[PDB]
Amino acid sequence: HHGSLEEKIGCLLKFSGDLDDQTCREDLHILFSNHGEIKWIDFVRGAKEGIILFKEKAKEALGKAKDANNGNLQLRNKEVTWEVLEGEVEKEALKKIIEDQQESLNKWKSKGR
Repeated sequence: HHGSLEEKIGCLLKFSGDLDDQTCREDLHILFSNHGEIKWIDFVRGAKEGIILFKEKAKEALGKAKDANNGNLQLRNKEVTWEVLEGEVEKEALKKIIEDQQESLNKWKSKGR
């Protein structure tokens, strides 16, 4: 056989711990470059952590960059540690991340299509 079809996607990772309030996503998103760039970050006001899906794979850039040292990646290089959730928990956040960005971008047309 030699073939994998189990179907297990997970391009979103989350981090929790010391979180900053002024830092910006542009600064941390650039740090994950050269090893998985960030595609989007969803943080809830008053939350204790945050999730970030990458353009190539959060589990890849997060577990790869998270592994670069101890195995837990910190956010902003000294703030929150991120770890990929499970198929059930990783997906629950993946869907919420889409609904959050869909409302942040908004659409102006009403023409149809």
